[PDB]
Amino acid sequence: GALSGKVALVTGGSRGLGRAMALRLARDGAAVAIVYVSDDSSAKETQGEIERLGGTARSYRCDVSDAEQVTRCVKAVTADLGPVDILVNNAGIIRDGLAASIKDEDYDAVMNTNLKGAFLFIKACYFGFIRKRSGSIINISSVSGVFGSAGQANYASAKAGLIGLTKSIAKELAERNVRCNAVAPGLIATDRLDPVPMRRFGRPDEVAGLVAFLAGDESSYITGQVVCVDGGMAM
Amino acid sequence: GALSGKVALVTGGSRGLGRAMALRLARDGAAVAIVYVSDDSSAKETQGEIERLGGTARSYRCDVSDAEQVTRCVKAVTADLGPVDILVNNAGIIRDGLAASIKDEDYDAVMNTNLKGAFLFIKACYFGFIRKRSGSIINISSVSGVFGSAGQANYASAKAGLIGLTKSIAKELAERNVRCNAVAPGLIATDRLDPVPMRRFGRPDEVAGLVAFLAGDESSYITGQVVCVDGGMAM
Amino acid sequence: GALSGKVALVTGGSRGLGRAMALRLARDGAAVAIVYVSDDSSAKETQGEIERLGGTARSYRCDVSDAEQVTRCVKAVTADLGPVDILVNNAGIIRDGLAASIKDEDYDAVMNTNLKGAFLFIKACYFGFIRKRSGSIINISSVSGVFGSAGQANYASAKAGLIGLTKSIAKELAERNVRCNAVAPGLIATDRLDPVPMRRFGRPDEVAGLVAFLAGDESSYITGQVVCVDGGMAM
Amino acid sequence: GALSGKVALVTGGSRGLGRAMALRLARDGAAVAIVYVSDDSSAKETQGEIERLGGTARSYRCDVSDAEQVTRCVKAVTADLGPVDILVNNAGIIRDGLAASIKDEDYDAVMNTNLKGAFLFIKACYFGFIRKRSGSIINISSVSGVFGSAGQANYASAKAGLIGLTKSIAKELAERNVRCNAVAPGLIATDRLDPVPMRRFGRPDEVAGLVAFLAGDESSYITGQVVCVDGGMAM
Repeated sequence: GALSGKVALVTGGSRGLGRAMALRLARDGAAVAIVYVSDDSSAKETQGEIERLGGTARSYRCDVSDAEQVTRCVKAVTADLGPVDILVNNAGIIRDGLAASIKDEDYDAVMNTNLKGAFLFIKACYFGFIRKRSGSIINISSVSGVFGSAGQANYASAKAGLIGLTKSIAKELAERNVRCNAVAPGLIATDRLDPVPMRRFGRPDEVAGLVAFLAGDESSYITGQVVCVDGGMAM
Repeated sequence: GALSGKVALVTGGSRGLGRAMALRLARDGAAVAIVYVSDDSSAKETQGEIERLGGTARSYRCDVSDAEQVTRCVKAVTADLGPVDILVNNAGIIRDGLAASIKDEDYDAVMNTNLKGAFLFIKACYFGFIRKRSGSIINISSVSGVFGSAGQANYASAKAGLIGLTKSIAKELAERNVRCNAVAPGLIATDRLDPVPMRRFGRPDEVAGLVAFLAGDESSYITGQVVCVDGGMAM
Repeated sequence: GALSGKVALVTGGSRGLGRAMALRLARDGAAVAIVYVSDDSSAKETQGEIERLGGTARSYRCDVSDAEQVTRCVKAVTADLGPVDILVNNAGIIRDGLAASIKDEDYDAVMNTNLKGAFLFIKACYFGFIRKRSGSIINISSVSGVFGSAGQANYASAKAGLIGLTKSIAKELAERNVRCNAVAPGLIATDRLDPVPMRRFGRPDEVAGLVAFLAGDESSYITGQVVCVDGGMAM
Repeated sequence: GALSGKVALVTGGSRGLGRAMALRLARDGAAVAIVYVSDDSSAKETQGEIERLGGTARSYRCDVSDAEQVTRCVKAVTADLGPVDILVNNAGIIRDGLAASIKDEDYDAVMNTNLKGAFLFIKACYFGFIRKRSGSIINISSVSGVFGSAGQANYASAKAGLIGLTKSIAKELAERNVRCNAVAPGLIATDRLDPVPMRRFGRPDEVAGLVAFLAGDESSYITGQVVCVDGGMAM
């Protein structure tokens, strides 16, 4: 009871980090829309989880890369739970490999799911955010999006591009009191620690904590920021 | 009741931002030690405030620049409320002017109150933090410490130096599960908005929110970070 | 006579910044390949310029977005002038507008010309660079790619993504002594200054200077960096 | 013959990195003033070196920490070689140790030699720079000043503070066409490589290259920047 029945849309909330985010957001009192590729099993399992502990949630199988199968999905969300106050872009495909083994298949998959998706969902929710004078957009940006990483040029470019998006949107909506920030997780279980000063993996609910903080009113004057959750990895 | 009766030490908690921090930390259920230069009136007024709404607090007039009048103050705190889990370095003097009008008086005042103080308090609390395997150190770093500012070379250098301290400590204590992070407030009332995208000043309790988040268990995997609260100013 | 007859490939060297880069690189004694969309007039005018003052140069009309019409172009370059030592990615389309007026046409044009192109050219030159133990890749990254910009979410995302690419490649090739860096120009004539501390536009040959430095042996231990040429704009 | 007989002042140019800088600056055709603690032997050896290969140079034993024994030194320089166009702050003491073993002796030595010195020399040269409408100030900022380092909290704070100084001065002098930038060297021989992607130490003349570039007219639109020379270490 800290989100006050607001509506959160978590793309790629199917599983893992997104699942922790959806669970957390719901437990703070927000109706969560779970958008996914996706296996429907994990998604309705996530919703069943949110409901089991008394939270409001819905699921939406959507292609985040389609220019607006997204819009269909978004005003479906708006119809079902109401206008979006919180948008979490977590949809993303990983396809590693040296920049010379990288392929258009890999490249465009990664780029469309990790970067384009955010563009299209932000496009969909943009006039609502503005007409409301409130809003918190949270993009998932990888620590490899902050300082790069070998053999992940395609994923890392997508995540860095996501950070650029975050900044530009934040500047774009700042005067209409709509915030946009980025989250840069490091090494996270679940499914090496040398450059990680804390010498341990992170848990998803630790990332979920940061998403929840960025989504609430405690971060009302924070916008355009890139916050790592990496155990100090990319400090 | 979210700090669980832990102990927070807020240097420069006399007034303004520090006061909002002390108030906030206390309201989340932490015994707060208010360390100040300082006018005692505002400090015991802050404590009287914390107490009035049922919080635990003490005041300590200390010179943050003395090499260890600080230590006296710190184990006074430890004697009175207990070992420190949360350390907030907010002590700081501002003395503006073009780098050629800057004076040793100004320079050393700013540098000792804004930078040295943090060094000495971190020195004091350092073995406690380590022996406990827990800890959250929050340094106040100005947005002018992030991208500089004209006519504030002396203050800005102090704040940037504070960010360097933050990083080095975070690396230094990471394996013993002690976090260290920096907060970079922008334009904050109370006592021009063109480079501020949100086109408004910030309120102190908005900065206090970020300090509280960085102090709790929601930021347990965050360390070595520099988070602005500037309305997007230094994004 | 400071490039020693090495071979530089400048995509988008048709005109403007790219033209200044090609001219400069040539004047330091490098055979320059001018790759462009492009109007052929400006390109062969650029080559005619390089030749007029005694430099070696060739032109290549290529689609930087085609997955490898690029490769055809690149081993054309290799056939004509020799293996590439210096790669400058300057190809880029600008299509501004609020993130809700942004269109797939705009979006994919910007993203493919500004980001994908770099991927494909780096792909093409990658084994040459490695087999040689030398190499300097210079990506053009905008200052709007560093801190974002309103109404340029699509361009800014592309440029930030370019910075992520730069980092990942630098890490990827570092051990084989191949450098990769990014250049972030600010406001540049030729064809407002408030956030620009120097209170003036930049000239293209000033950016060209930085490209030339990053291309030579004076920057042999510099890699993975993002250097602004913005009059302090994004400091 | 690329500095055109301008005057460069290199504090801590006694030895090592500073020596490479003084040598390099001189070879590009600049009269170099070698300011040092210092052993006079190495300094006049450096000058003897510059002279041996036909360069103009002078030496000045000065306490960079004295508030203005510095000024005496600076208008000595001005008397001997002429007004300063280039200022390189390289004076610095290193005294490592965990933040709890750090001592006022250590702390103030490091802070005064690494940070205060820059303040005082910039103070001395500031009206000359302004009256001339030209100028390049180069501060040496360590890579540990960029992302911190364990057991070097005191040195790292000094170097980060140096970066803050750089920014503030750059903003402060930008309109009078005086540039200020920072150099962040990584692991440099002469007198472990895991976080260094290039898997090798750097040579001093590689850092000297960057200083020379930042000192000339090739970087005329670059100001307020922090450029690493670390083999990608702090990318």
